[PDB]
Amino acid sequence: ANEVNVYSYRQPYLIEPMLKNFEKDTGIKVNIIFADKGLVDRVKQEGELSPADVLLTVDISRVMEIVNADLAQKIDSKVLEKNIPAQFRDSNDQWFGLTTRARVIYTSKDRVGKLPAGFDYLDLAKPEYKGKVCVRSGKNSYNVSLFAAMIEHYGIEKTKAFLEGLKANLARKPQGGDRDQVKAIKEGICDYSIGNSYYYGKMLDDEKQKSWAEAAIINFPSGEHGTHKNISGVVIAKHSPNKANAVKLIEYLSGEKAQGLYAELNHEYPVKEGIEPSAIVKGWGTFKSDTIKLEDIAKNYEAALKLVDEVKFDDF
Ligand SMILES: [Fe+3]
Repeated sequence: ANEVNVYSYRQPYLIEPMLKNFEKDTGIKVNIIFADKGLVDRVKQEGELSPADVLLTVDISRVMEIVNADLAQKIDSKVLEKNIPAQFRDSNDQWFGLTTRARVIYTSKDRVGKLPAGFDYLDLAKPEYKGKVCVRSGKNSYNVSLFAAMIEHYGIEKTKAFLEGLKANLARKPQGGDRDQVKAIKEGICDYSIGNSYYYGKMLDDEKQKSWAEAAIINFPSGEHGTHKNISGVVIAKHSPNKANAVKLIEYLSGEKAQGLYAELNHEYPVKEGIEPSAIVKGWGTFKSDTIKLEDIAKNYEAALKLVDEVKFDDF
């Protein structure tokens, strides 16, 4: 066959455009399965008979789970070397970042306005925000990786206290995704949410959700450690049965065209130097990105997940 088998943690609407362009431009057929969980364990249990070629991630911690479990292989590509800056790929060539995203704080336009300079994630645990914060499941990987970064910066005790305070301030039982929290802001249920940056652009582009975005302000935390960054990523599976095609896919996704699609269609930040963000994303302005090393986020993921369970974050 002339195919590549993709296991995707990315949502269809945020990856199918790139994959369809890849199919058209290369002639390689994409077979894709989607999930929110269980794909790493699936590759592991499938073992040497796994058909997986490419694992698409939305989180550095998932990437490292795959790589640490010896489920990846090293890819030595001059195309990836050129297209992906070194800070967004494994020094040992087993994973590759394709975009970055910020986990931001959305606020009610009407009831909060823009956050002041210096506002940090930690501030969301302060008693003045009781009943005013919406967050999706604390066990969602975007949240766990944020909390993992917080462990690196503040330690486990202060991060646990933060999670207790954040939980205490929730306006409702964690439910829905990042966009749904912004709907809740629009409807007046909460005044603050945590969510990824690109969703704001997706909502603005959606006729049914632009009113949600219009009721909210995107804020990039500007405390000591700035705004949390994470990546969409990719690994080629250890036993990739269509490895040449897999390499062609990840090389394609790293290229000028696909990076432009990530920027323009997804409102993510491309990794490739020289590729501009969308007009919407540019309009948000710049911000201070956390300088934490991507691997040091992942290092703390399991501890962060344990904290989320300990504080029973999702139990209202
Ligand atoms: Fe996402």
